[PDB]
Order: sequence, then structure tokens, then C-alpha cells
Amino acid sequence: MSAFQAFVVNKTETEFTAGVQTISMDDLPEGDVLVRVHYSSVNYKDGLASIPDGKIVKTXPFVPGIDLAGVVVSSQHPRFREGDEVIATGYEIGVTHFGGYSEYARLHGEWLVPLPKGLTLKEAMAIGTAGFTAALSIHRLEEHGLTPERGPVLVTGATGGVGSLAVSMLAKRGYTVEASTGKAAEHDYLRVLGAKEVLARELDKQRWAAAVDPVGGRTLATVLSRMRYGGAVAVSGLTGGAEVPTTVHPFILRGVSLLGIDSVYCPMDLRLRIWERLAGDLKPDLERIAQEISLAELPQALKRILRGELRGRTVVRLA
Amino acid sequence: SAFQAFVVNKTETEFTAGVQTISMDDLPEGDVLVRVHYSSVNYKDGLASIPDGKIVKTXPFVPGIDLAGVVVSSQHPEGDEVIATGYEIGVTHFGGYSEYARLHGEWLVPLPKGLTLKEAMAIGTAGFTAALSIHRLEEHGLTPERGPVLVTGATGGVGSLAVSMLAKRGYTVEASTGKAAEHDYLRVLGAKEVLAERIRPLDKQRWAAAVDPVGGRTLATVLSRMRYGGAVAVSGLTGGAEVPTTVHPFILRGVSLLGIDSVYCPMDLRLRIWERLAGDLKPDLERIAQEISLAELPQALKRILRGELRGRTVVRL
Ligand SMILES: [Cl-]
Repeated sequence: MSAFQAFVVNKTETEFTAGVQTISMDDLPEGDVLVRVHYSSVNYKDGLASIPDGKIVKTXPFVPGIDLAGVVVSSQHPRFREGDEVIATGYEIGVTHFGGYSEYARLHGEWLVPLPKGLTLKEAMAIGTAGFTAALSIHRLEEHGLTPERGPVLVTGATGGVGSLAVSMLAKRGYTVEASTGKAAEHDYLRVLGAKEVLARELDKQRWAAAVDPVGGRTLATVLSRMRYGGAVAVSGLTGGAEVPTTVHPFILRGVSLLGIDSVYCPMDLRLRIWERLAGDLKPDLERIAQEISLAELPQALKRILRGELRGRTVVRLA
Repeated sequence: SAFQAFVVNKTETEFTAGVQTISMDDLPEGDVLVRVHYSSVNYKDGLASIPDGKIVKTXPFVPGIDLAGVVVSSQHPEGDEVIATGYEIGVTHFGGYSEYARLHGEWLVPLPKGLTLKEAMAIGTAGFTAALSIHRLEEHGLTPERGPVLVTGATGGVGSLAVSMLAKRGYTVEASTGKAAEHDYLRVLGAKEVLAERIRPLDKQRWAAAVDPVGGRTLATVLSRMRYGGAVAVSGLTGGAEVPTTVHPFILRGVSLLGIDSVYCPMDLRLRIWERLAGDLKPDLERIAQEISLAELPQALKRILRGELRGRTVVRL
């Protein structure tokens, strides 16, 4: 009792550790809500938190994991009584504040999202930050004019977390989806998620009514060449390094919008709206996208996402 | 008198591009009359063989940035084997997709010893660009002991030729392409390994130089795996839109970006590059060149435009 396991990253005098070890209740930082973590997931950002030069974590003894789903053990009066299934993504979690790769997490009441009717904690983590990023992107495109009747929608990080999830969300909304990836042997998978066409990495001059780029932008010059007049691109994520900028001219000439999607600091009112959508009209096909691993299998998954060999979504069952 | 030529034309009804017979009066002014033996198909030539290819602006025109043949009449220091590359040859002044071509002597380069007319065109603009690239890199300090050289030209004209050239030069070459069927082909040119950005493994400084023949398309990923001091030779055009780079990576590692212009290259260097092309920069053309007749030219022009031509293709008139 009061002694549980967590993936911990450390950095002393020219030495780096990253493994599952046992930690205590007192190692958890200041919070007003105590949560027993049922699930977490693996994100690329979480991969960067597991390595020294990742440029995410800037403080030593740390518990990564930007994603959380579980049950309230104890807390305060922030609208949370024990036994409540709560979700926690974004903010300082897994970056500045101890995160979800732990059996227990201690957080601020202002960061929790009461689990919407229509989602399991596992399904909530299967979606995770990635799904939130995908949902917000589509949400944002839709208030900007996107409907299935405007034309096909391109998605470029198709096999990754955000990409797989977006394809699914768009296909189930009735959109004609074209998906692009850089790995062959990924085509069948993309079609199963509902993509009508799949593109090998590389009508005249205006095919897509909208696009979703979850790779920091880095295929923007490709996406801009075949954008319809009035279209938009929702961009999010990181590349891998090596920034890829765009010219501005193509946005001006075709009246196209670039919508920066940030899942970290999204305000609570919108956050709640997105989670309602994720429980209803933007609920993806998690059975064909997500796979589950245990806390002890986590190190390997963080290596893989960093190397770019993780497809779809990976949820971590805690304990 | 009345010879054959490939003619592009565009009125206010249609666009015509076929092989018609034109006379001596159709060629524009020039002091040197060259009877063309060989020409070459180039990406640039394909754009000039089409409407919305933004290269040919005046109406009735004969494309072909590349010229090689024998002199009929001249008044500049007859029967001289000569090559013409770049300048106004593909673009503003009538080209080499014609049995005869009139040009100015300022563009002409006497065909170097150790090279054939067909070989000069197997090389052509593409080979020149590549050779001029390598050259520009070597005078920046690049040598085989600095580390491997990362081409990206792959099966572009330029690039295929770059690999062969660097391989024959003794460099370790890493070639990049997106087509899975050209892997065996790139090793025969002499590339040590074929590449299919990730931040594990350690790829963080491993290329001494780079040849980027797609308008700096791949600069963004190249730059973050350059050795401290290296350079990158960029040339040609992209498939369409322009892809910018950040400047930080250059300052950070003391890397240079070298703009390679084949079009308006100065004569003094032009000869030096061609002498090199007849010398230690002679690519193994046995594997990289192909030959077609004039009546077959339009077909290749259609293929290069849709990226269906590997290596180099010459033309016999
Ligand atoms: Cl559970």
C-alpha cells in the first residue's frame, strides 16, 4: 500500500535513466484531485519526454504521459467526488506536471474532463490527445465551411495516431477521404479505416476541399497545390526535426486558410464540446485502430513511436 | 532547303505540337549554322512542349535546350563538331529539335576531345548541371575522405548522372528515390546504398555534401544530417510549387547552399566543366543512356512530363 509503479525519467551528472520503477504517494506533486490511472496512451510528444534531447521535459525526476483516464480516489470540491471517471489530457501534464505513466496521478481540478456518456476509459485513452487533435481539426474545418458535399478531404499523417483517427472520423461523417502515407503495405489498412483512395508519397489544380496535416505542416506544399478555392488545412503536431515552412502566396491566390490546431491549451468550454463529439458524431473505429499494452511493455513502445514504427494507436493499461 | 523539325504553336482555337517540315527561312538570325545530329529530352523541354509549361512565350517555336552537331557556315573562330547548352537555346531562341539550327557563336562550345556528339547529348544539360554541381562542391572543400555524398536526383536526368560521376570519382554515394524498382539500377551506377525523418537512430551528422536536383525539395530533411562544414548543390525546378528552407541549420553547422545555374554559366567555366566531362567526370553512359528518332520525340516529351523516363534519352535527326 502507498507504493506503486511508474515510468520514471532521470538525468544526473552525464547519466540518463528511463524505466519502470516503484515510486511513492509523496513523490506526486501538489494537486487537489487524486486519480487512480486506468489507461494512458503513447503519443509522439510522450516519446520525446522519454529521451534526454527530446526538448519536452526540463526537470529531473519526472513521470511522463500527457494522457490520463481513470477514477477519482480523493480530492477537494472541484465538482469531483470519489468514484468519478475522469479524463485528463494537455495542459502541463506529462510536460511540466507529473503525467499518466503512473498508477496514481495528482492533478489540478481545472484540468479534468468528466467522462462523457458514450466512452469507456479505455476508449477515452484509445482516442487520447491524438483523437482530441483529430476531432478539434475537423471541428475547426467545419465551422470554417467544410461539409461532405464540398469535395474530398486529404489526410497526410494517415498511419500515425492523429491521421488514422482523422480518416476514421471523416469516413464515418460521410466524407470522401483520400489518405496519404509514406509506407507501402499500409494501403489496405487505410482503406479499412474508410479512405476511398490512398496516395503514394508525392482534374487539374483543385482536388481537395480540405486537408488535415498532423505532421507539423511538413506536407503543406504538397497539399496547397491541389486545394480547392475556399478550402482550409488543419495543421498540428511536430515534424521530426528540420522545420518545413510554406510560401504565403498560395493561401492568398486561392483564398485558403491555414488553421493551427493546438490540443495543449484548448479552453475547457471547447474541450468539453470536443469530448461530446468524440462520444458521438466523431467517435472513431477504435477496434481497428487501437491496440493495448501493459506498463511493462511501455519502454518498447516509446522506442517505436520515436523510430516511426507505431501504427494507429497504443493504449497503456496501468498496473 | 526544307528539313524536319518539332514545332510548337498556339492560336486562338487550339494548341498544336507535332513534327512538320520547315524551310531555311523559319530559323531566326545567327552567325553560325549548325547541322544538328543529336538532341536530348529534358524536363524543361517537356514544359516547353506544352501550353501551361511556363517556358515558351513567343509563338511558333522549336524546343530542345540541347544542341550537338556539325557546322555548315560560320564567321567566328566549317565542319567543326560543336555543342550548345543552356542560354537562349531551349527557351527564347529556336532549339535543337530540328535538323538544322542557327545560333550565335557566343553559346557554342567546341566538342571536347574524348567525347562523341551522342555522348555529349547523353550528358546534355542534365549531365552538365550535375558536373557543374560536383565541381562547385569540390572547390568548397569536398573530397572522398570527408564522408558520403547524398544525391536525391535519383532517376532524374541530373542525379542518375551525379551518382555515376561521384561513384567514378571514388566517393561513397547514398542515392535517394521514391521508386522501389530502381534500387538495383542505382547500385550499378555506383551508389553504395539506396535510401527509402526519425529522431532516434543517430542520423544527425553523416553527409559530407549533397546534390539536390529537385529545386531544394528535400533541403529540409537533408540539412539536419549534414556534416559541420558541408554544402548542398541545388538545381533545377520542383514538380510545381516552391519549398522554402529555414536559415538556422546553415548558420548552426557552417553549411553552404550552392545555387547551380546551368542556363547562364560563364564560358570560361563552361569549357572547364566540359573538359572535366570528357575527363574524370565522364559518367558511365553505357547504362544511363537511350536513343530515339525524331518521329518518336513527342512520346518521350509526354513521358518525362509524367515522370516516366529513367536516366537519359537522346534524339537523332
Ligand atoms: Cl478498466
